[PDB]
Amino acid sequence: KCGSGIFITDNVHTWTEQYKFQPESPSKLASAIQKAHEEGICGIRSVTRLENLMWKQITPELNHILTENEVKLTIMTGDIKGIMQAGKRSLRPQPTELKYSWKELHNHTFLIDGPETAECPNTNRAWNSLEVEDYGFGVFTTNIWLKLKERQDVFCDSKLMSAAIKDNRAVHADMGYWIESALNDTWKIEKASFIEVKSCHWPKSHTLWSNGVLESEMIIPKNFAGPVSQHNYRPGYHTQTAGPWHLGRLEMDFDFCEGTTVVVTEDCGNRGPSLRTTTASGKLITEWCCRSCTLPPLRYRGEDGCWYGMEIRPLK
Amino acid sequence: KCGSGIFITDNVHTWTEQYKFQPESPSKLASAIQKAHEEGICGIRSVTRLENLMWKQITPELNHILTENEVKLTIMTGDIKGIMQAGKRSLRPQPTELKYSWKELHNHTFLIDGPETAECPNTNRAWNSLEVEDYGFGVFTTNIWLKLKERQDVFCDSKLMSAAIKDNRAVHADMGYWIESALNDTWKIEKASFIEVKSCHWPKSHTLWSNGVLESEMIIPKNFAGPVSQHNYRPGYHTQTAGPWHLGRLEMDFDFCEGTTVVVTEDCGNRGPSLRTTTASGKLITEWCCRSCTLPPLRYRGEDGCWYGMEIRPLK
Amino acid sequence: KCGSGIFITDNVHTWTEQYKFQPESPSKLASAIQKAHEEGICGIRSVTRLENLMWKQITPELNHILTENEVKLTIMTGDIKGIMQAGKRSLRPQPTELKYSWKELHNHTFLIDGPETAECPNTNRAWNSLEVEDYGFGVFTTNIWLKLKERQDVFCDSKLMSAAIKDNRAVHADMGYWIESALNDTWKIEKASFIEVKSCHWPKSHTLWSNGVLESEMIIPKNFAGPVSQHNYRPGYHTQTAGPWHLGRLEMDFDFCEGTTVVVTEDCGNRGPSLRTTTASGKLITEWCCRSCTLPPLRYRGEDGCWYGMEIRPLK
Amino acid sequence: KCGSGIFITDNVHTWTEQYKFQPESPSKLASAIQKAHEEGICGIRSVTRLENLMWKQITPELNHILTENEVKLTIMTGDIKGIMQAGKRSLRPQPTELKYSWKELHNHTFLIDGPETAECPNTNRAWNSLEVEDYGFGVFTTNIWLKLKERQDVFCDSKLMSAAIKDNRAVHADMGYWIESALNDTWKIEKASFIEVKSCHWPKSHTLWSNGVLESEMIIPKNFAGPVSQHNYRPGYHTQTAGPWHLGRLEMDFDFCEGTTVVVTEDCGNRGPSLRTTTASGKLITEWCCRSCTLPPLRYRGEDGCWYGMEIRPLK
Repeated sequence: KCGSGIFITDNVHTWTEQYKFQPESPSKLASAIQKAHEEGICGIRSVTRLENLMWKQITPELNHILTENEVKLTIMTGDIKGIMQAGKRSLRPQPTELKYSWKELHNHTFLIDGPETAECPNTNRAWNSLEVEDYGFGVFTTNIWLKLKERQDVFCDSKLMSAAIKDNRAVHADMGYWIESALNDTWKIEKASFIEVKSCHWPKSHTLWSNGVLESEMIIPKNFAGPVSQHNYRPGYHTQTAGPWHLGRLEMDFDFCEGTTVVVTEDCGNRGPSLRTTTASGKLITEWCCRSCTLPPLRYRGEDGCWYGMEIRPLK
Repeated sequence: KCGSGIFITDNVHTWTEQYKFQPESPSKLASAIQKAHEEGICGIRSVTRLENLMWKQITPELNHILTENEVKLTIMTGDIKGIMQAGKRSLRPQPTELKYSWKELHNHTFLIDGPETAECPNTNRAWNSLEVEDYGFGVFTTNIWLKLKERQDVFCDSKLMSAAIKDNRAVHADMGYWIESALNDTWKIEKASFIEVKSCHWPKSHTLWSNGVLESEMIIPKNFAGPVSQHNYRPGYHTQTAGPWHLGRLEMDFDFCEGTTVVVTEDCGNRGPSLRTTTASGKLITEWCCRSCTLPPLRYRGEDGCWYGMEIRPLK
Repeated sequence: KCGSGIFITDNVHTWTEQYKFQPESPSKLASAIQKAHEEGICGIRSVTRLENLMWKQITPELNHILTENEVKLTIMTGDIKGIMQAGKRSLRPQPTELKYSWKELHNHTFLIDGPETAECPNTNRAWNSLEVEDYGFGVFTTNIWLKLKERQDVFCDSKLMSAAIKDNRAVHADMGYWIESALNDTWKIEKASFIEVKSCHWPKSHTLWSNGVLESEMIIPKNFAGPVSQHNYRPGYHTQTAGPWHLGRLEMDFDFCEGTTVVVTEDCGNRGPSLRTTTASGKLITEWCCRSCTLPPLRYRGEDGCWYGMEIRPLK
Repeated sequence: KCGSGIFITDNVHTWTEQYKFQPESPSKLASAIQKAHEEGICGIRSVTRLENLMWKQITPELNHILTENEVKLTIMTGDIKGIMQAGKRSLRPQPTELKYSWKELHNHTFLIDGPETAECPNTNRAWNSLEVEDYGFGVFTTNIWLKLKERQDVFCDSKLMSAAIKDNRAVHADMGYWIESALNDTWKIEKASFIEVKSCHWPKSHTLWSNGVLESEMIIPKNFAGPVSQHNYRPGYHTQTAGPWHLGRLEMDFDFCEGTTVVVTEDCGNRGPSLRTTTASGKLITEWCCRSCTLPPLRYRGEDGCWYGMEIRPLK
């Protein structure tokens, strides 16, 4: 009989850990580092948080398994501090290697993601090189996956992504971002969950209404993977370039923060970098104004106090 | 604790019946027809199949409940024959009415959807007037719903619609259309299920990659609600303007029809209207050629035999 | 990484049509009838509604394709009228056949489902013989499926079934039955959807709390596939043996029917067969009493008016 | 229109963290401990892992906020080491309290879950006292929840549970347990995921086929929350009472561990406590026998090497 048919559900993959990358075995990757090191590369800064974990998970192996190939170097991991900036280089295969598939530290230093930007510039660090392909299938081990990007690219991973819309709401999904929008009378952004900030450009292939979108009228800037959509719009708002992105995990919501309220005026100044966490004396500013805002204003919530959108400045 | 969170599944609403529209009670609707009839309107042709059913489900009521308001007219329903064309008019509130909320046929004739295009032109028939709003909630009775469109519009319903994508496939969903696309190496259309053909324009708010889309490089023409997307692309193809849309229920697939095969050549002519159901003698044409096609070609499947895309013509 | 994992959703398969059974091709089935006819079998009465449709869908073929095997007989289908009773016989393979896989009506009559119980007794009709196995996979055509039951059995089909529970509610699912229960303070039945009534016994392998269940304390009797569960319990209630099961499609709900109310008393009589659709004069009985009931009482809703549970009788 | 309807999906809640219990505010709970302490109670050992985390998450508050009520004591948290045994007492409200809703350590010791069984016996520790009710709704903060159990009970929490079955497989779900069974020809257990081991009895309200189940023919013993079901059966097997439950996180699978194979014989001895992780010399035993087993045998997998079921013993 018939029958159309119809299926598919999405998504069930928020805040998971994750992630490893062996396989792909460090054989090809380590040989790439050796051939990259002689090319003058110095550091690696990850494009995703789990990528930084995968380096940290496998780094002691490359500390010695690379030395098993009579080549000497040292690699040390670091920590995560938002924003997770972008490197200006990448490494490519080069699939030829001379080593054994499963068969330190006096030499020069090859950096790994760490708060040491003053040591080596981002212009001398590879970025967004290794990524799925292949897949995440199928026993939660990925996968064998994490193939090398043949072509230099700025877009994020195209595999672990999602976007959907059903009659009241549209969401954009990846490992970290959970931008969500709703429809009261006009489609507009409602809430979003941020757990990191990646500088990779959001890919058009997983957006909605990607027509006539103004880069200056967004909510989340494109440079921090802001989806090109009308769902990134909101009346009386503009891009949050100077927002508190340096914080690690964030939250998007239209509301009033605790003990504070905002009055719509016109004497209030123009946009400016966010504030309110915290006052030097530990106090707060109960007064708040915004010129072209729209109540409820944008509050910033995370592993900290409160911040407000750049349209919101204190009266005094 | 936290918590993101994450939910939502879609979709579960293919080939359902459906559909009624009372409530909204025929009180306001019937009074609108009475005020529309004195405005020179003659016919109604539905924008969706279920709308035609709703007329057929409620038509005997307006045959007499309208006469209870000392106004006389006659309305007769018809049948469905693809394509379900579009009327060039609409009716609008006008919310003032003088009748009773629940408290023929000698006069002039007000037409209803039926195969009688030679009687009254489509330019004298209302179209795409009544639609949800409000909703479908919540006991499968809609809803109270089916409010009047204040503004004349060409886009289809924005409520009962859906679209999604998850790491391998993207689909566009409504009551009837089930356009689906996949990713082997480049994103392209794979299959689609057609059960009617509505002339309402597909709205951009539920599409994907709606940038740089060429109206001449689609698969499904925009005039028959072809989503503006790269997922409507396919290499070596163009728009199916002259396809066998007159058939009621269709099927999109890249394959070879039974007992036939296609050889890629260059002497084969250019595109032309589809064929192969059936030969005047009941035979078939085993030979097939296409100039700029790409195997497997486009076959048309439905409540009939086989048809091929316009790029596919017989050698002889 | 890890990873548990976790998936599965259920269900999306209510009120679907469905259903065909070719394949399995009528080759083996028809030969079985021919060998069954010489065994003295006379009638066929389906165990599911869709089975009756499958007979009706394929019956003209066996009217003549059986005659192609130089054996003559006649078969006529009928209609569906609740309840869909059970036959006391069945047909079994016997896989040997002498005919062609795809290569009337003067002789005796082999009855099929029809309101002709006075003609041939149910004790001379086969029942619950053909069923899935194999499956419903995978293009909505089943399947090839509908294999013969090697062993005589009374339980319903074990393939197309479902049951689940998640923190507030438990449901039992098949093609037609949608028994549902909830938890306010003690687990109890809340609502159920009936679209047919099959006499096959509900299988224990898809129930819940199948311990210490009293056959006299159910809501839906076992003989009409009442799941053996505590979720079939309700305080102050018993089995609905004499309910209005003769109606085709039903509805289970705890509420008051329109224009009527029930007062809890003790002078009211004991249980008795249901009523209230309709009064001989077309009226209703606004007064209602029940001895050991519990408000809200059980109302019967369907393609008819209202009926009440046997615990509910009029005061006069 | 109609409409049945049909919905519900399950589950999406594996390996989450979780969990906090404020609210309910420690006001009532702390006063309960103070009144419990004068009743001779000594320690607390949690029934779930997240409960132990909840104690660890809130313990410093009760270290001092209890002292704010001019009563002095000390509470020290510990660690988790399987199995998470059961205490023989509980604490009950007693809702009367004299303190302030949000307005150490010289005194006696009130113990908390930790590897100190030699200090205070489990017979002098409360267990399975606090649990949801109320709910987990609705911002991932629960909830306000964690109400006191009015009645002493041995069953686990009834709220955060799940069980389902759909045409090929049945699963039992809670925070940690993911017992799963399938159907090849007879229903039998296939795989299960264990991340803790709780001594609370599995509740019958969320099982399947809870009839005629023999406590000696299960796979997972009832004392460690083994669902009473036929899905806990397996031919040629019995209960895993003496299994390696002392390990924290486990895995159920029918397979052969790496580098080892099992031969079915009869000279092999009877059942015995599991082994094979590891040999005193770090070796393995490639030879394996089992009297009444059935290939593939039961392997134990987790944060360790391999173990085999009690039916499997070495030949030598």
